[PDB]
Amino acid sequence: MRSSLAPGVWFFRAFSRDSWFRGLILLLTFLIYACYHMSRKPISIVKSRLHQNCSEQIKPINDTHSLNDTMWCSWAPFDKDNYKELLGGVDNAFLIAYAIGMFISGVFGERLPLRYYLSAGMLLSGLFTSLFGLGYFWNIHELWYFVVIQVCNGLVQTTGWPSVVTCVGNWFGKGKRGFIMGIWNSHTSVGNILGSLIAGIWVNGQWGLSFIVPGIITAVMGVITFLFLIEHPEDVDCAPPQHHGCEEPAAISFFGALRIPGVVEFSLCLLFAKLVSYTFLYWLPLYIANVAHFSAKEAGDLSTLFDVGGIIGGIVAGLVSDYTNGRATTCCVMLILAAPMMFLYNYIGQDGIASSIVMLIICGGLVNGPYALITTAVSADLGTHKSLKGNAKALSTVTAIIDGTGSIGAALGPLLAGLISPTGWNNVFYMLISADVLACLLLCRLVYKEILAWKVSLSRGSGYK
Amino acid sequence: MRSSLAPGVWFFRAFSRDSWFRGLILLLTFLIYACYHMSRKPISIVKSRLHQNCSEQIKPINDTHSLNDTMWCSWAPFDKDNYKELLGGVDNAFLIAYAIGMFISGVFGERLPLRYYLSAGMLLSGLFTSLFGLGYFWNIHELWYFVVIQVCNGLVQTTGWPSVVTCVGNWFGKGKRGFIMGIWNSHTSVGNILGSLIAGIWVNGQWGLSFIVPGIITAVMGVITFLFLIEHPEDVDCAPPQHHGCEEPAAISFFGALRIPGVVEFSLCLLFAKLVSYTFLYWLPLYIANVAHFSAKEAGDLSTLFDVGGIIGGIVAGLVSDYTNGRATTCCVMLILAAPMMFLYNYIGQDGIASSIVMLIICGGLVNGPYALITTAVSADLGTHKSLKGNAKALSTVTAIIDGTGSIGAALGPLLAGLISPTGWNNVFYMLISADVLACLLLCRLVYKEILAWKVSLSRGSGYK
Repeated sequence: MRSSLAPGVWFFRAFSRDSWFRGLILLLTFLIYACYHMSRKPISIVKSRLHQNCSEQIKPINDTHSLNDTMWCSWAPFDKDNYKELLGGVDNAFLIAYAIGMFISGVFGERLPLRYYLSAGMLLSGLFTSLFGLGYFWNIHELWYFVVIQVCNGLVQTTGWPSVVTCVGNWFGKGKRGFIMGIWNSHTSVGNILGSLIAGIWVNGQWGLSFIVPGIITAVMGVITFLFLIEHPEDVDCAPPQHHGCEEPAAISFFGALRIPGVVEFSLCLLFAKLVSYTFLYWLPLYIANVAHFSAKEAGDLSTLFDVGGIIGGIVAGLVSDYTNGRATTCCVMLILAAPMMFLYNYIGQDGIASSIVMLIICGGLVNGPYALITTAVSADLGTHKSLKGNAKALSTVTAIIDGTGSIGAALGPLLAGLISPTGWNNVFYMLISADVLACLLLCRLVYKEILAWKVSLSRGSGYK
Repeated sequence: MRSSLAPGVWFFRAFSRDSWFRGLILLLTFLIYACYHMSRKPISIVKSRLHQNCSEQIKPINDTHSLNDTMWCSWAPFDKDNYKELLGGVDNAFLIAYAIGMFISGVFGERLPLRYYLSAGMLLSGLFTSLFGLGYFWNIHELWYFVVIQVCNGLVQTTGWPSVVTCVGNWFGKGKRGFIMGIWNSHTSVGNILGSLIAGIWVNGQWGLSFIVPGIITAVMGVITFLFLIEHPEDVDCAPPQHHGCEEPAAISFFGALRIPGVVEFSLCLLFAKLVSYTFLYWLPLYIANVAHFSAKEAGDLSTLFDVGGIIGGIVAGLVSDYTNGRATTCCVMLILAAPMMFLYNYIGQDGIASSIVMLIICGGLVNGPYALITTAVSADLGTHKSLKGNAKALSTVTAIIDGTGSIGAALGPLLAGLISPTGWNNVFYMLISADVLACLLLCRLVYKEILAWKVSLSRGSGYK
C-alpha cells in the first residue's frame, strides 16, 4: 500500500547504461586472464613428484631388484641422476617459446577479430595443457613428448595478454587508468593461488589429473568468451570512449610501433625489472635454510606475501601516477627505494617472524609495483598515443612488444641463476642490485622529460592551454 | 575489424524490459521460500540424537553409576522412558501454532507493505530458530524452553507463504500459471534437501550448531529481500499485468473472502488431501520393515523419490490444467487414480527394487500433484477473481485461508496416526483411502460446474463471445 522503492533497485538504477558495459568487460577479462594463470601452475607443483626420493614412501612388495635407487617411485624419463637437467629442459622450452612467439601474437591481434582470436587461443591452450597430463593415462615415457607439448603450449598461451588489455583499452578513457587497472591486476595473483589450490589436490596420487581439470576450465571459459565479448564500445552503439584527437583505421606496421617515443625504453626497463623479481624470489629459499633457519614450510609461505605486496604496490603506484601525472617518475622512485630496503631485509631478516612480514610486503610493493604499472597503464597509454593522430590503430602491437621483452627476462632468469650459483649462493644477490641500477638508468630520459614538462606547467601560474 | 555481435548478447537482447522484471521476482521468491524450508528441517534430523540409545557409542570413562540406562548419551529432558511423548510435544507445538496463526498472517499481509513484512518475518524466523540450537551452548535442560521457542517459531514462520504468492501473483497474468508455477514449486523440495544436507553435518557431534547456520542463512536472505523486492509492477513503472475487469483498493474483510464461490471447498479438499500424503509416508516404513524387508537405509531413500514424483506431477497437472481450462477436473482425476495405484503398490511392492521405483514416482505424482496445483494456481486464481470487479484487493487473504486449512491436516496427522497405530499397523491404510474419497467428494460441485461450462462453449460451434 506504500510502494517506496527498495534501496537496492534505487542504487542500481542510478548507474547509466554505458557504465554497465564498462563493468561487464572489466569483469569478463578479469576471468579470462585468471584462467591463463591457472593452466601455467600445474608444472611447478608436479615438479616434486616426477622424481620422488624413496627415503620415505615405503615399498609395496612387487620387485626387489638392485635396491631401486630413485627408480621405484619415479617417472621413467626423470628417474636417473640427471633430473634437475631433464626437468629443467621441460620448464625451459615453455619459457623460450612464450617469449619468442609473443611478438607474432601482436601482429596477428590487430588483423583478426578479438573474439575469434581470444577464443581459439583458449581452446588450444586447454588442449595442449591437458595432453601433458593425458600422457600419464596413456603411459608415455619419452622426453620428446613432454618437450614438444610444452613448446606448442608456449606458442599458444601468448594469445591472451595482447587481447585483454586491448579490450579494456578500447572502453576506458584516459581519466583513471592507474587506479582501475591497479585494482584490476589482482587476477595475476588470484590465478596463481587458484592454480596452486586445484593442481595440488591430485598430486601425491594420480598426477595426470592435475593437468586435465585446469585444461577443461580454460576451454569452458574459452566458449563463455565466445558468447559474451564486445570488443568495441560502438558495437552496442552506446558511446565512443574519451580518446581525443565509414571505415576502421588500418593497423600499424611492426617497425612503426618502435617509432612511438617511449616503447623501446619502457621495454628495456621491463626486461631488467622482471629479472629482479625472479632472482630475489630465487635467492630467498637459499637465505632461509642457510642463515635465518626458520622452517621448510615458511619458504612457500613468504612467497605468497611477496605477491600480496605486489597488489598493494600496484594500486599505490597507480593512484600517485594518476594524481601527479607522471608515469616514469613513479617507476623510478619505486625502483630506487627497493635496493636499500632489500639490504635492510638482508640485515634485519635474521630475526623472528615479526620482522619477516613488515619487510616482505614492502619488498613486494617496491618490486612488483613498477612491473604492473608498466605492463598495463603505460602500455595502454602509448598505444593510444597522440602522435598517431587517430589515423592508425596500434594497441595490440605495443602491448606485445613491452610484454614480449619483459618475458625475455623470465627466460633469462634460470639460465643465469644456475650459472653463478655453484660459485657461491650469495653471488646472485649482486645480480639483483646490478639489474636494479640498469632498470633505473633506462628511464632517465623519460624522467627528464617528466620534470621538464612541469616547468612549462607550474611556472605559468594557472596559465592558458 | 568484423564486429558481428556475439550470440549471447544477441540472445539476451531480444527479451523486453518488463520481461526481465518478471524473471527477477520469479527467481527472488524462489530463494525466499527455499530458505523457509531450510529452517524447518533441523528438528527432524536431531530427533535421533536427543535420545541416543547407548548400545553402540562406547563409554568414555567418567561415571559408573547405576549402569546409565539411556541417560549417559542423552539430553536430559529427553532421556527417560517417555521420549516419544516428550519429543512429540516439541514437534507438535510447532504444528499447532503454524496452523492457528496462519489465518492472522493473511489479514496482516494486505494491510502492510510486503517488503517491510516479509523481511521482518525472516529475521525473527532466523532468531527463534537459532535460539533452539543456542540452548545447547547455554546448557539448558528444561522442557518449557524448547516448547516455547517452537511456539514462537510456529507463529513467526507463517509470514512467508501469503507474501510470496502475492508477489508472484501481482506480476504474472492469467496466461500461463499451471506451467510457470508448476516449474516454480520445486523450491519446496530444494529447500528440504538442502536442509537435510546442512543440518546433518554437525549432528553426531555438536548438535546445537545444526540450528544456527540455517538460522543465519535465513536472516541473511531476510536482508537481501529488504533491498531487491518490487511488489507491484507499477513501481518500476513498466506495465500493469494481464488482469482484466489516484488510489489503491481497500483490502477485503475476512468474512468477505469466504464469499468467493470456490474458497471453502478447495480449502476442505486440501485439508483432506494433505492428510493422505502424511499417512502414506508414515505407513511406508511400517511396510518396509514388516513385509518387504529391504533395508533400514532404503526407508529414507524412497521418501525422496516420493517427493520427486510430486515435482513431476505438479507440472503435468499444470500443463493439462492450462491447455484444457479446467482446474478442479484435473484435481479429481489425479486423486481418483491414486487409490487403485496405491493398492497396486501394496500388491506389487513385495518384489525387488526395480518395482519400487516405477510405483513411488507415480504415487508421488498422483498425490503431491493436486496439493501443489491447489496451493498455488487456484489460490492465485480465486484471489484475482472476476466477482471482486476490481474494487477490492483480496490476494493474501485467500492464499492464507487455503493453506491455513491445509495445515490443519498436517496438525491432525500425528494425532490420528498415533491413535489407531496400537490397534494394528495396517489400520492407517484405511484412513488413507477414506481421506482419498473425502477429498474427491469435496470437489463434485466444482467438477459439475466445469463440465456444465463446456456445454455452453463446445455446442455453440465456434460462436461469439
